[PDB]
Amino acid sequence: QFTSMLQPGVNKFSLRMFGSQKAVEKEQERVKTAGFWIIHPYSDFRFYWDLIMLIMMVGNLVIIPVGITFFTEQTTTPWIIFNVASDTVFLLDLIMNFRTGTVNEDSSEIILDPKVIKMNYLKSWFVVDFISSIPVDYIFLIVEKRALRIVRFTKILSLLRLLRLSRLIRYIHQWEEIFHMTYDLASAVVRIFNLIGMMLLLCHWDGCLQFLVPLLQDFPPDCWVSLNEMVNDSWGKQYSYALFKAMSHMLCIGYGAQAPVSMSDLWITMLSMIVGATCYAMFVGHATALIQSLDSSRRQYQEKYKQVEQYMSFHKLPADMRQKIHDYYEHRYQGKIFDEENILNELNDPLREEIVNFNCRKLVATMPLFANADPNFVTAMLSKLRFEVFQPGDYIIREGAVGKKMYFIQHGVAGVITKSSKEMKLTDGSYFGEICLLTKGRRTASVRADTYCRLYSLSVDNFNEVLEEYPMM
Amino acid sequence: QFTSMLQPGVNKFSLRMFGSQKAVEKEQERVKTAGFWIIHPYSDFRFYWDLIMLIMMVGNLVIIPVGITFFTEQTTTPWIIFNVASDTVFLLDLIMNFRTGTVNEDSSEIILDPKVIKMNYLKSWFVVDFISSIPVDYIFLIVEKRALRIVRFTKILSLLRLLRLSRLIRYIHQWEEIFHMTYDLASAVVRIFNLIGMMLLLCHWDGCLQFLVPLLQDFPPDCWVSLNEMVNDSWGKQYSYALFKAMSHMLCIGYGAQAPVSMSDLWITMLSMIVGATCYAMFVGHATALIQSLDSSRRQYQEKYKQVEQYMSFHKLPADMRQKIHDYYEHRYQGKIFDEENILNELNDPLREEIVNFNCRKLVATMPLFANADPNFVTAMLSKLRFEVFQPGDYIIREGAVGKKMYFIQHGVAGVITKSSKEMKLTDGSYFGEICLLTKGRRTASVRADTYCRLYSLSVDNFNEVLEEYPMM
Amino acid sequence: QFTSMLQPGVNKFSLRMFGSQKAVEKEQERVKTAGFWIIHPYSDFRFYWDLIMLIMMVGNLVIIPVGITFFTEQTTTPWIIFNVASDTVFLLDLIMNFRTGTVNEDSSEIILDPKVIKMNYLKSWFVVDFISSIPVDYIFLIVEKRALRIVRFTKILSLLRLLRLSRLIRYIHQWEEIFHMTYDLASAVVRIFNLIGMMLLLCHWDGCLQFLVPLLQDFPPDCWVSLNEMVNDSWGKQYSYALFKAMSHMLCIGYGAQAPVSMSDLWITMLSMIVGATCYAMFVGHATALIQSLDSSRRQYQEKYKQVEQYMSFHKLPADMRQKIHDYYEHRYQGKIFDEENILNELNDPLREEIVNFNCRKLVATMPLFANADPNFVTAMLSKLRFEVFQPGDYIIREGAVGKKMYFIQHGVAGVITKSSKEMKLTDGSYFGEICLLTKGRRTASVRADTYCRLYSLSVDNFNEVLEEYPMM
Amino acid sequence: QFTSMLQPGVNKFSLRMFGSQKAVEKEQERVKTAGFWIIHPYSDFRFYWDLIMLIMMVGNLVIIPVGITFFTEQTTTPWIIFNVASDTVFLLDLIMNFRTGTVNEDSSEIILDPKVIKMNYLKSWFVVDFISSIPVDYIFLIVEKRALRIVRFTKILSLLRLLRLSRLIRYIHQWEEIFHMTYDLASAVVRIFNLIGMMLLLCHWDGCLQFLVPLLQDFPPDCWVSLNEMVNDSWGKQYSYALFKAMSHMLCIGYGAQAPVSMSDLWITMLSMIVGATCYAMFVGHATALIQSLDSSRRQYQEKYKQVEQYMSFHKLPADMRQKIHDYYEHRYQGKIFDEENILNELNDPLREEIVNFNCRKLVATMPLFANADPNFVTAMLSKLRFEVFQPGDYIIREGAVGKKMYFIQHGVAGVITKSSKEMKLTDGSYFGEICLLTKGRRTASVRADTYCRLYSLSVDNFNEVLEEYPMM
Ligand SMILES: COc1cc2c(cc1OC)CC(=O)N(CCCN(C)C[C@H]1Cc3cc(OC)c(OC)cc31)CC2
Ligand SMILES: CC(C)CCC[C@@H](C)[C@H]1CC[C@H]2[C@@H]3CC=C4C[C@@H](O)CC[C@]4(C)[C@H]3CC[C@]12C
Ligand SMILES: CC(C)CCC[C@@H](C)[C@H]1CC[C@H]2[C@@H]3CC=C4C[C@@H](O)CC[C@]4(C)[C@H]3CC[C@]12C
Ligand SMILES: CC(C)CCC[C@@H](C)[C@H]1CC[C@H]2[C@@H]3CC=C4C[C@@H](O)CC[C@]4(C)[C@H]3CC[C@]12C
Ligand SMILES: CC(C)CCC[C@@H](C)[C@H]1CC[C@H]2[C@@H]3CC=C4C[C@@H](O)CC[C@]4(C)[C@H]3CC[C@]12C
Repeated sequence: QFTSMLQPGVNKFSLRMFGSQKAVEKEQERVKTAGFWIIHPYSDFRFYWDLIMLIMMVGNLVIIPVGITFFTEQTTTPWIIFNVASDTVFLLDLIMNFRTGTVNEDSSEIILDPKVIKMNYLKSWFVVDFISSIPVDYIFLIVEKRALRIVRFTKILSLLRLLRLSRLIRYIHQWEEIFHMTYDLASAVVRIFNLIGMMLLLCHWDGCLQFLVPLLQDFPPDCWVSLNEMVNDSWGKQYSYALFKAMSHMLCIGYGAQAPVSMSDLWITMLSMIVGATCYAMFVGHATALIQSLDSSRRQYQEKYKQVEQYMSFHKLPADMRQKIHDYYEHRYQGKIFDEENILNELNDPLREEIVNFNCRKLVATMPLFANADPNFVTAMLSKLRFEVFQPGDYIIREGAVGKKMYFIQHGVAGVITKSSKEMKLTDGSYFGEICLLTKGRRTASVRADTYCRLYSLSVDNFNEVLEEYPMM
Repeated sequence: QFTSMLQPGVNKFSLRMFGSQKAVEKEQERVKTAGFWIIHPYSDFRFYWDLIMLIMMVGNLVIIPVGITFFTEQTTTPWIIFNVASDTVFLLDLIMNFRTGTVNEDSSEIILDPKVIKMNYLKSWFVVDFISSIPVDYIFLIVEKRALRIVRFTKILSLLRLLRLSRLIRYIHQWEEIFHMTYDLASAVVRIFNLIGMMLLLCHWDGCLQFLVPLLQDFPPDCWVSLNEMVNDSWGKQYSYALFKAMSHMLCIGYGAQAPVSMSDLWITMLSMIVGATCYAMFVGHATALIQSLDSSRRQYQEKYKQVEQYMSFHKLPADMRQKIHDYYEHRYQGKIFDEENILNELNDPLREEIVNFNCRKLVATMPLFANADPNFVTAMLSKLRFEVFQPGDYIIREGAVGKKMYFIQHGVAGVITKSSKEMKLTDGSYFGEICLLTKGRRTASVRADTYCRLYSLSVDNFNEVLEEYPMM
Repeated sequence: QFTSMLQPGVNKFSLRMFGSQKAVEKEQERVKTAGFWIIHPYSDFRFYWDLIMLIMMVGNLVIIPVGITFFTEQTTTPWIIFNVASDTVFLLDLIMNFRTGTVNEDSSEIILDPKVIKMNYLKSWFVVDFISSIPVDYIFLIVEKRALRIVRFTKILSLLRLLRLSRLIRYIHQWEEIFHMTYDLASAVVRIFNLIGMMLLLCHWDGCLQFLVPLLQDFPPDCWVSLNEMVNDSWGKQYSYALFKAMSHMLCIGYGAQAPVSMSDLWITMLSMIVGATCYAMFVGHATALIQSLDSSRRQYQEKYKQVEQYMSFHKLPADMRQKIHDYYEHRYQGKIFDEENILNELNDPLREEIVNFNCRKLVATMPLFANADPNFVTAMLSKLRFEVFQPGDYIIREGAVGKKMYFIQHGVAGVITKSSKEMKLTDGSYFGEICLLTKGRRTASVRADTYCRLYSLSVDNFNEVLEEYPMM
Repeated sequence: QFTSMLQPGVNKFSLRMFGSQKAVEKEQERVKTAGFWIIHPYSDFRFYWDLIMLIMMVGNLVIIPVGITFFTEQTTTPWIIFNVASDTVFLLDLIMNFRTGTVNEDSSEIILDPKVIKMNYLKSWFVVDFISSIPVDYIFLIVEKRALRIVRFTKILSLLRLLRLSRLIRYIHQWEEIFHMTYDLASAVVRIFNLIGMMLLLCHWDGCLQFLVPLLQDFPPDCWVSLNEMVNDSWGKQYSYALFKAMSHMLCIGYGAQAPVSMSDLWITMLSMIVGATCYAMFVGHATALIQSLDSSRRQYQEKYKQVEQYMSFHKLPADMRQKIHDYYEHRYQGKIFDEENILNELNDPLREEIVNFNCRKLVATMPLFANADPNFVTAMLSKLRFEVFQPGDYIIREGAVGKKMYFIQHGVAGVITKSSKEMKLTDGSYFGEICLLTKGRRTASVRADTYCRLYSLSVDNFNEVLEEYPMM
């Protein structure tokens, strides 16, 4: 199964990235050119290793800053097992990254193990990854073995293990893009969550820095730790007030107790103020983009109607006409912005036929002429039907006018006013204007909408074009 | 009338959601399939019950947090009548929700009482609604009947009645969507008001939490209540300073008196800081969307002219030509962005005829050829007329050029320069270029705009097409 | 001249609102129907009275709050002359508003003095305007003439003169709309300035309220004035610290000295915090809209190229082809988003001819065939020319291919590779492909761009269409 | 080389601004009309002088405010060499600006030395530039030579050298526009960086002002310097706390130590609060524009699909059909918004042919009819091919239907269901519907997609049109 895990298995993502099985099976074979040493970027092992690393790299980036800053002994047996075990998992990841193909913009997944992948990692992120993976602090401690300066350096050297933020950022970005293909995550929701994670991590690290700079200076008499008398407090009361102090600078509220007296404090407060304000300005920006994208369809309709109001304003249309047009837009588009012609053009011939049959088949089927027609012909006619809304009192057809189009009534109560009978109120499902299909003369009756009336109009020219394609009918 | 209230009555919303009466009367009959136990989501009873619940659920969500936090006795007769009466109204609502059809995306309103509605509520919000409706606090008090721990639990158990926020949020969203169909509320104004309501409610609850966590700990010596000496103050001075403290953290101003000394305070301040900053970031985001949507039409014109400036920049047009084009855009579009062809195409044949007659009928009626024509023919010609603005000094028609279009003058003072008379200044309402309609030769006079001149041009080809449809004229 | 001032004079705004002189002179006559009692909303008297009122209403809204709050005696002779003189100017304005026509959306300017204007003001803003104009404080003082309560009421009654904010807001909105027609003020710059004015005015009034509520309570012992010992300080040190306190709550910085001890202070601080945060959220929103509209043209190009990158990504085009396409877009559109077809269609026939002659006349004039042609024919051909950019190495024409288009070279160095001579490098202004105009055969030479090459192509079909219109040439 | 440096050399910017070499060489000659006294705005000397000035003007605008405010003696030999040397470089720049051509909107680069450039600088920025370049402070000191008032004026007079901000702003804007042509810098990234530079500079200057106003008043007893006892502290502890105080007002956090007691402090704090809040509101605005422009392509796709959802909602399509359409959009556009017709129309004939050959040549080449065709004919057919995605189960071709289009299969497994054989599963690269090219009859087999199936369809009409152009084939 080792070859199977290292190879991109047939999944919804694979079949949507590479075209189809025969394409996925071609890529699986391309990996089999190198042996036991090539992992595909989309491989499930890369998926499983990346899910193991991301849990480990959030835990390390939350436990490691607290362990150096708020605990005096980091050479104790539990902290050496934790830092060696994490460093081993991270060092394996560096070896695996040398043998994992890299997705490439405008190309395939670089896969040649000797130079395509090994010489791209070395020229790119190998150093940041080497410094984070290696236990520099333990190497210095072993080489060096006046101890208090040694303990102060080890604490600074063990924060080179926070460069794993490079891998957490890179791995999250790689798998978020794979998930965007696999699912349709809203871009704004994915982006705001990456910042909320980055803001929480930076607030944790700023809280730790606010106690590390005072700790690495032996708690100077003007440091907040000494001034608030929290040098001897428990790690919880030291961490909670350091996070409180760092969150307060970030959301820019105020301070822990008082304004910074010392120069290490005045500068570490200013770094946490600049980091905090930039993160909040970005959160207000990400929040604005999420809020704009939630109401995009309703905002786009309002921008469409406002332009209709500007047309009416330019032509100075009377207020009565301006309300007839507002009532038409409310009852024609129903608050919905869509382009039927563009949306229908994008759809394939089978999906267009299904949408047209659901919308128009019932009404056309009732008409006697289309009842006995071949389903192929009816489907051609159904495409021709155009949707038209007539407001109350409007004359859909006027007596004595040339008849260029017949109407199928989807909804609304119309009324056929004539000279002989003068009383015929057609309702939902009824058809009018039928005679105007092969006579090419003049309409004998006038139909007036008596309520809004949503109708489907087939123009005599369009009927002829579909009729030309099917000669018998 | 019980059947009538439970059934969706013929209203502007019903006739705009379901197509028309015969459709509304069909739905009213669909409800009559189940008896006395089915309420339509659009029913007026659902409207009236939801208006009763929303007033009750704002009152309960404002009175209930204050009653538990700032008043020691909640077993007094007035607070038991208030909490039993509200719990009865809320419990009825749970029974009614089991028998109310649920609007469904992509479908009808689920209406079958036995499983379509009952088994969807149980699998969805029944629990949150059961916990909020039941008086858990009173059930615990009755079962349990060392009392101080009992009073502290009852206070936490009586805040499970704040889960009614689920119903206030769901009911407000259901009826705001019904109102959006019933009226055209701006999406941004509706969304900002839902946040201002949610921000005010969260600020009220954070103020109460800031006194409840200290109260449930017997006012510990480091709590703000004890430090500011407000343990024995009136409920007004305790509530006002707790709201002041919670609003200050939310708008991120500062603190009530000093930075939090205790760990319950440092953590409850940090929760109110994170809740407050996220609510304000969302208010700055909702404010940006309201401000962008108020000036959408003016912003869209500026983006249209900026593109004209970019065309002029690419072609490096001289500054004099760039000002002639700016003056044309000011006097043609008048600061208004609209697409006449798209806006006219959307309108039905009667509304298009009305807009065209108001804009063009007066001018065409003056012309002698169109004066005696059948109103049907004139309406066809009026559609052909195209609107054209000629700047001062422009030559609308040049002598000796082939004549392909005649001009009707809506506004502006033109002037007919010829060789014989050489002085004829036509003004508003005048027509020129008329001879170029059936001669198909060359123009004998040159007309120069002497002011901006808004004219309507009928091309000889368009005159022929309308003339082809009406043979006699 | 009294009739002339009350009548809308022929100005750039009048001639752009009403169509032209004969339309403006028609409106001037419509005003002359009522006598000495009708002022047109666009009248210059309305302009001059509104410029007098706006200076007076900013001065009153800045001097009047300070005079009541920071000065004990407002019955002194200088403050009675100032408040009577301002009240007289404001009372005249109420009389004039009864006789000024009101611009109406979807209509003309309501002008009938007896009911169209008088009964619309009474039903609209007469009350707010009556309360602001009348000296209620002086009427109460005269009627009432235990004095300390009288002085406290008069101070509250004299703040009903701050309702003139209604007129400043209405007059600024009326004249900003008139200026938008008169000039093209950016909407965002006009809107941000209205808020900066409203924010400065609300900050001034919040500063005064922070000292008025303590003053109207005889400086209670817990008020900030008494706690900071500023009861007996000069009006400058009392106003400056009250503005500092109100600006600090508004920009949400902190407090003047300490968090509010009293309940009048805790509530007046909370009102100034909610007013301040809403104004700042709106300033961040107006700033976002100004910043987005400054770079609209550059942002729109980036959105256009990003879509080209998405087309290339979907088709998985090789990285080399992706760079050829990026270089084409840089050298064809030059970072400019414009639609030549839409921008040209909007322009009138004279402006289109001028832009086409400047862009193309020099190059076409050099060609021998078009040199002797009638300027009418050349102008028709110049419209047909299409702009095309060929990248270095591209083959503009290939030997042996059917010739459907000739090329005029605007810029770039091409090269004619043939079999006989095989060396001819054409440069700026040169024409190639000329033989392919009346032969309808095959090209004998292949022209390869040797640098980018911006050329104008005239298709043989387009040459024939212009040639069809002019038979002799 | 002096003439060469002053002349616009042939560079990527020059060849993209002026059309090509022959155009650049024409401009180089236009400069040679004036002698040794005309520098082109795009000249490399202007580039090199502007890069020298910008380093010098950032250094002066950072060192000069600190030198006046935090150092008592500015007449010392090192500060006189620094201020004379910088003033000499700045005075040369004023002389050079008199002889450098100015880029002009809508025109060429003003180049005539006597009046085009000299009389435009004098009427524009000569004064601000003269006041900044001249050492006013030293001129006053020499003329004047009771000394403490002289030292206080000199400190105010030496801040007229901060008007060089005019040149830093103008030079940065000129060279950022030149770089935008030279490279495609994102507008949002360039604009946010100009603000981060302006915010850092204003925060530096506000920190210095907070100590200069107290210094110029002899450290009054209520000034923060005296109250925090920092009058005698080192320049580092005075500057660091003044910057801390000014950054705190700007990001609106709080204060250095306490709220301002004196009136110089209450007003200098209010100026730094208004300057700081306006800069942060602009940073939140620039951050919103950068964040919106990073995800423009993904946001635009979501707005396109939301409109498809609104079309489906208006027609009330069943939920099953709504999921077939969502799956089509995911597998047709693949999350990418692009307009193939618009993107292809913009590209030149060679780039369109290359994109079409890469996308379609392999599949068409396999077909036997197109295998022996002339490459010219195949390229014409390849343009006709249209891309179509058929979902699983869809019938691409139905037996007995008239055949109007043949299909080339790019990806997916189809299946040819017939009556005779009834089993033929075509895969990637296969072609079906071929017989429907010259028969004009009815299809004998029905092909059903058995997986998504991305195919290229050539319509019989389009095949005929390309076949009409090439008669032999
Ligand atoms: C961060 O601040 C700096 C910014 C910059 C540079 C240095 C900086 O450090 C002070 C480098 C530089 O000069 N260029 C880039 C050098 C690359 N070349 C290709 C562009 C430059 C060289 C040249 C020459 C030109 O004359 C034709 C010209 O057109 C005006 C433009 C240019 C501008 C950016
Ligand atoms: C809800 C719909 C619109 C889909 C949106 C998907 C969202 C909710 C998902 C997709 C990927 C997710 C992210 C994946 C990984 C991380 C990194 C971690 O350190 C913090 C959480 C964070 C940032 C997740 C937050 C939630 C997330 C952004
Ligand atoms: C003014 C025009 C554009 C129409 C806009 C309608 C606005 C003003 C209306 C429509 C529905 C209304 C909301 C309905 C119910 C609630 C919940 C309540 O707890 C707070 C107020 C709030 C949130 C209302 C605020 C105002 C509101 C949003
Ligand atoms: C600079 C270009 C884009 C044109 C923009 C015009 C701007 C600068 C002008 C037009 C009208 C002006 C406003 C007119 C009247 C007032 C009310 C006053 O109490 C404060 C200033 C304020 C709000 C002005 C600010 C500047 C303003 C908004
Ligand atoms: C990264 C891609 C998108 C290109 C963007 C270019 C950006 C990073 C470059 C282009 C020009 C640059 C600016 C040029 C000059 C200055 C003035 C200086 O006082 C502060 C930095 C600042 C403001 C630079 C910041 C970075 C900058 C804005």
